[PDB]
Amino acid sequence: SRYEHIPGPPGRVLQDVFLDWAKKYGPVVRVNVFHKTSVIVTSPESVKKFLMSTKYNKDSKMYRALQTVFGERLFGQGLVSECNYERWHKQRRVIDLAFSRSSLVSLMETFNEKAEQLVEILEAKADGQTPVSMQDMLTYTAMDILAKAAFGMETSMLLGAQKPLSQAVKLMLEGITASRKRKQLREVRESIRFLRQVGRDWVQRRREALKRGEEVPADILTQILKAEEGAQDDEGLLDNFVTFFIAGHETSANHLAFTVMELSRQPEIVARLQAEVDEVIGSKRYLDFEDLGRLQYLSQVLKESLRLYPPAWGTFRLLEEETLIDGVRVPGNTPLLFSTYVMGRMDTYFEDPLTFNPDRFGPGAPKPRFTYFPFSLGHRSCIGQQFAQMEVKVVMAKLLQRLEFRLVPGQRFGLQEQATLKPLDPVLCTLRPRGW
Ligand code: HEM
Ligand SMILES: O=C(c1cccnc1-c1ccncc1)N1CCC(O)(Cc2ccccc2)CC1
Repeated sequence: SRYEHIPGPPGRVLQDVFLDWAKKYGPVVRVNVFHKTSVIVTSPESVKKFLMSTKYNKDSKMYRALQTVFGERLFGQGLVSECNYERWHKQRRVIDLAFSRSSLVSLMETFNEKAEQLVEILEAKADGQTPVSMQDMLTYTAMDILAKAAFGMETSMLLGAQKPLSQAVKLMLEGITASRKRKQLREVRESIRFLRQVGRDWVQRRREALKRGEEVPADILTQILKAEEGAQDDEGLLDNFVTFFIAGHETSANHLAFTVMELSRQPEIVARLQAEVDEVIGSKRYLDFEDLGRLQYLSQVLKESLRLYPPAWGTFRLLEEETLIDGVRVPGNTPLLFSTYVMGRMDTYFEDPLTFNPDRFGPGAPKPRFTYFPFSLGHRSCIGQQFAQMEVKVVMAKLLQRLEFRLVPGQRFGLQEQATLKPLDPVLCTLRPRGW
């Protein structure tokens, strides 16, 4: 009854219900998420106010679902789910060093190598008949890239290795959203314990390598270890291991899958993308850093994919004191939900919101002002945004260079929600090599 005055109700996901409600009830709406009343805020004025300030911090009660799942510590107090500013700021600044310009440029080989491996696997299946799950294939590529890039490990999922790990990740992701029977609880808990134990194993290996005096290239793991340099235990270290292990591939994978799915019904845009890749990189097997900037139309297409299909759909901030938010009195101690998914699909912010038009992001176009934030905004924006943007460009360019994709009829364009948003179907495609 402290929220009853707030406007709201008395392959389709919860985020679409939020969209319906935002359109019907306005820019500040009372909802239910994780059994706590929150308020969904969809004006750009409020996006700017709350996301662009260090006065407003993440709401720990909303992130509890990431911290622990059915009594098993998952993301814990790692970089995403830490809600105390000062503890967050300490780890952010140390881990930042692994995402410097020069750190990222040195990852171009890993990106090219895994992309080339994926494409060679796909080319062998390109008979215009064999159904290929592009969701699965892109997920394996994202994982292999992340494992190598962040941790110096070879998962070899593209070779069919690590099935138990891919199961662990899948069951864990389902559990996050499920917590919003007996056998599900057992499977979820064991999967989370498995992921942390992988963490312990890889950490010990890294420590052993350093002890024996072997070469260890400075990576995300190096800075994560640095962030914990005199902690009383390894729990903080394991929290970040799991956080980056998951966050570092899941959404890149989803983003790739959504893009391939959408592009399957956009032959004109595909022909333009094929033409750009042919002109910028020709037959080069390897994309250089400077080539990435020249794939301008591809950049625009990936931005438009994220407008309609943001895998990371939202973020929460704690409103501490009663505040007037677009003409609505919102009580203190209230979680505010900001959703780039909802805003992206509102005709108030985007003309013909359901039309896929890369020209929205053209060099002369008016830039969206606080209506588009697939990597969020402000101090809690995605640390891996540029890592992600580079990796998906490399993967997309290499697919476009070499293969034609047709979505198998019956495959749907609808969404599912498992912490993140992702294609409902496995994006089954048949493939042909480019050039007949
Ligand atoms: C297209 C791919 C990606 C998308 C769409 C994305 C999106 C986001 C969003 C929306 C947030 C804010 C989360 C929140 O407020 O709760 C975030 C934060 C974060 N992301 Fe990503 N991300 C992507 C890729 C990555 C990658 C590749 C990494 C690591 C290699 C990563 C690691 C993180 C971390 C550690 C945070 C917390 C940052 C902080 O609070 O300081 N993400 N990301
Ligand atoms: O922490 C994650 C995450 C969860 C699972 C896999 N990956 C990532 C992730 C990938 C890339 N960058 C950051 C993080 N996300 C993505 C989910 C939401 O945006 C909202 C959300 C908040 C609370 C509970 C569920 C959902 C939040 C932040």
